[PDB]
Order: sequence, then C-alpha cells, then structure tokens
Amino acid sequence: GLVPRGSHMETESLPWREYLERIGYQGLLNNSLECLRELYTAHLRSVPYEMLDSFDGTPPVLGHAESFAKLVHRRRGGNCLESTPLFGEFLRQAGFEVRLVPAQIWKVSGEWWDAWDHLLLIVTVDGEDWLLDVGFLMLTFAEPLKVAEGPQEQSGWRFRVAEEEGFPTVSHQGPDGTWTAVYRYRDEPQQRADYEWIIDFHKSAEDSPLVGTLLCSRNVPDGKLIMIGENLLHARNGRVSAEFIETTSRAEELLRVIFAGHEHMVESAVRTWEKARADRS
Ligand SMILES: CCCCC/C=C/C(=O)SCCNC(C)=O
Repeated sequence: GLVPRGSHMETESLPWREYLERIGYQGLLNNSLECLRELYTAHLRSVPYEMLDSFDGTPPVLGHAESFAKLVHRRRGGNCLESTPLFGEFLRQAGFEVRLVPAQIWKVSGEWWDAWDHLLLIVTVDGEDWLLDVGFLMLTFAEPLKVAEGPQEQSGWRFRVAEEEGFPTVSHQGPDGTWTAVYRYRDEPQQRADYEWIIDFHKSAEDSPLVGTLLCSRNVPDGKLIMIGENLLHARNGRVSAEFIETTSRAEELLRVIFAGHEHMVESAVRTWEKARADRS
C-alpha cells in the first residue's frame, strides 16, 4: 500500500465494523461493563483457538493489520499473539481503558512454563480492573475476572485472583476443593516491541509446544471443548471430562464442532491431527 505498515495511520483506519461482524456483535457500543461483557463473550464464542499455521514452525506475523487480515478477512482462529493484542487495540479505539500485560502459564504437570509468553488484557471500568483473555487454549474465565479478593463464581466454576509468591495468580477451584493455578501475570503494560521476543523464543526452542502438535479449542455456552493431540477435554458446568480420540473419523467429528462456522479449516485441521498423531509413534 501507500500507508506504511506498522504506522499509527495503518492501525487507526482498520475497519472495525468488519471485526465486530467477524465476532458476531451486531449491537450498539458504549463503555459500560455490560458492553465489555458482551464483546468478550462474542469473541470467545465466535473465534476458536487455533495454532494451525505454526505446526510447520512458521511464525505468526505480529502487526495489527496482519492479525486483522488473518482473523477478520481469512476468518481464521486466534491465540494469544494474534487475537489478544488486536482485541485490546479494538477496545482502546472503542473508548475502553485497556492495558496489555505478560503472563506465565501453569503446566498440567505441576510447574510453570519456562517463558512468560502469555498475554492478558486488564480493562479499567469505573475504577475497577477486569481481566480478559481471548487467546487461551484451555479452561479459563469466560466472563471478565475482577481484580479483587475472594472466589468469583462463573458457570459452575470458581475462579480467583490472589497474590502468591509475589505475583497476582489466577486460580481455579478443582473438584475436591483445592485450587490450581491457571497463570500468573505482572502489571507491566506491553507494546509490540515488548513481547516480540516470544517468536524468537519458540523459534529457537527445542521442542516448543506450539510446533508439531494439534492445539485447538472452542468456548460453548457453560463450557469449552479443548483438543490436545489425541485427547479431548470437555468442560461443562463445573465438570471436565476426558476422552481419548482413537480414529480419524472421531477426530473429524470433534473438529467440526470446534470449528463450527469455520468449515474451511476442517480439512487442514484433520490433516494436522493425523500428521501429529503419526509423528509420535
Ligand atoms: C514462532 C512459532 C510459534 C508461535 C510462538 C508462540 C505463540 C504463543 O501463542 S505463546 C503461548 C504458549 N503457551 C504455553 C503454555 O507456552
């Protein structure tokens, strides 16, 4: 084009009308908390988490205009580098007070991932801070999480923010009653230049989890469907259940739900599921 890439001019004339169409929000906007809640739900329900293009090791491009093109025009899915900053930029231009902050994810094994490679939004409405995450693979909060003390109930799950070992830590209350971390964050506002390093980290990583694997998920009302390789986690109204996917037929049934409304991604996703299952046998 004639408008240089990365310029404030490029990101300022992005057609947000088409973005709200992409995430299925055909209403009026104001800056109330109720509008924030509906935008967040719309994005979570409309955009699946998918890392398909990086199965290669091919990195994402980071521009707002490039995320916008992939997500809005090609109607691809999202993740923490391609969805969350763009959503934060849209909210900024719609008048919300928004801050992008880095996070570190808690492994199922029971430890932190080595890098602080997640991103989160904090939105300030009427002098309260609200957490937002539109780029997370597994189970997190589907309504904005108040940065305040004590359990917060959502869809039969209990979430909380609490200061643990010096960091605000988002946890989830398990079936027993014990709490498990989802991730911790730092209140350190990020720009593109501050989280760029993440691409190099996974490029130069031995065995990055976002390369050579199948990772996708979809919020549904009251839960989420998460596919990790040959496993499916179905979170529904305070319960999670697990199923081992045995046949490509079965994986394709499930990928059609996860990618409902995104039928153009199913073949690629089914190919990736087979190529990933093979490459661990
Ligand atoms: C350059 C190819 C790979 C893309 C780089 C990573 C992107 C992300 O989405 S980083 C969040 C990853 N999640 C955990 C637990 O590490």
